[PDB]
Amino acid sequence: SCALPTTYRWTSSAPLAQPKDGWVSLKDFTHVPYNGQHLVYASYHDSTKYGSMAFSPFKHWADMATATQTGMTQAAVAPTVFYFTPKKLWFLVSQWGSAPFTYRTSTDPTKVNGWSAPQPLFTGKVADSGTGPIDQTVIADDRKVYLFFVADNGKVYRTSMAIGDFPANFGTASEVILSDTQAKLFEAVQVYTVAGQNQYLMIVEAQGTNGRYFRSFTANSLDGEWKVQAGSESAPFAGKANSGASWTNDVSHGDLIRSNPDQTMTIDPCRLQLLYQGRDKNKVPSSYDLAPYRPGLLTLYGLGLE
Ligand SMILES: OC[C@@H]1O[C@H](O)[C@H](O)[C@H]1O
Ligand SMILES: [Ca+2]
Repeated sequence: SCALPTTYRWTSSAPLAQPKDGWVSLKDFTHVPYNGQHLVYASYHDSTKYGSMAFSPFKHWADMATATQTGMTQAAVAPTVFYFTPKKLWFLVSQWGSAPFTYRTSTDPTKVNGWSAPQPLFTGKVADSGTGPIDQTVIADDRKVYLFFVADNGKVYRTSMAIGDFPANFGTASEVILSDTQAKLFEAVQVYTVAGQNQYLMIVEAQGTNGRYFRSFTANSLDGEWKVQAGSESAPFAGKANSGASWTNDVSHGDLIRSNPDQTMTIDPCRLQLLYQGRDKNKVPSSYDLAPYRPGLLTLYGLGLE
């Protein structure tokens, strides 16, 4: 195995795709390996609203730029895709619409518009938030399925249910598991099982002075306490300080590359890669919702002598 490093260093791709005509951005990526291919769902923004989409399955990252971009006719903003092995079904979890978070199911997750009708997955609210719950992820161990989310408010939230109950509405309850400034625990929480390392990894997007960046935390169990791993802007999990990305100062909402598509959200720490959203650092400010986000890929450096 390969331990997660003390100090992260990455190289970056160029932007991996441009939005198709009529869209301004591609955002909030979720990726699974599927039949030897990359399967990516994402949010998009057009001139006026958010929606969701998938890319046609593609073998190589080089392929992403020409993959077909298909909008979902019932939006599934900020999606999470995985296979739930105890039901033999694929899940797509997302925000807004009929409930704060919803789930939908499929036997073939590549059917962009083939998912079941959305059902409530979470019906809670939280305090001191202008957005409410956003940016969920879902992850399980052998005992429970957990929902983690954020709220643009400096807090990370968690709820859970017994594994044998999933899927169902988690309900209204949630607990604060991490609390800091709004900037430090802002958006885009993700949680993973670290293969061969007997631990769990969380990343959370923060607003830095130089751009968006990710902060990492580790825990010994999904119901355990999270402790910071790489939390400063100058020595982050991933950010301008260590991304190797020349084109973007932001390293923002996406997904680590998972080694298998199931509910454990497993990553291979020997092949650590981040599918992120970035934006041209030289494009003058405009509204956030019109920001020209694009996919990018970070790949961790190999070990070296220095
Ligand atoms: O893309 C819509 C929202 O903005 C941010 O990318 C956030 O993470 C997501 O909820
Ligand atoms: Ca997400």
